[PDB]
Amino acid sequence: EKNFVITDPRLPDNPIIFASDGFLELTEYSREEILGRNARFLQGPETDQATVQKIRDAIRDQRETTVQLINYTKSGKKFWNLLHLQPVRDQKGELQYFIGVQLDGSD
Ligand SMILES: Cc1cc2nc3c(=O)[nH]c(=O)nc-3n(C[C@H](O)[C@H](O)[C@H](O)COP(=O)(O)O)c2cc1C
Repeated sequence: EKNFVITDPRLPDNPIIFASDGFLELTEYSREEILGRNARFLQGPETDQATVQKIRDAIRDQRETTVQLINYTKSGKKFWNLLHLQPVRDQKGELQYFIGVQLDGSD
């Protein structure tokens, strides 16, 4: 899809190591602003904490998940993020990355 990030869970706090141009357009950030940061900076006042906890659980267990949650652009504008997370493993079965795809959400 057009909007995604790749994170490296083998580095402290699972930082974004790549952000697609679509993601940067969606969120209003630049590469320099967000590479090396955990994606949680997108959350804000109206983000449902139970949903965030369930994302944490999915990441802990390194499984695919799809959730919808409120995120914020750099200028503070809310959007509904239909987030799909996909673990990426090497040939030996070891986790290498997560891919997170931001789709158009609702509600
Ligand atoms: C590849 C990937 C992409 C993510 N994308 C988003 C995102 O777009 N929006 C968001 O609110 N959280 C996103 N997250 C989730 C946060 O990085 C974090 O896992 C979540 O806030 C739960 O962890 P925490 O309780 O430490 O914050 C993403 C996580 C991964 C691994």
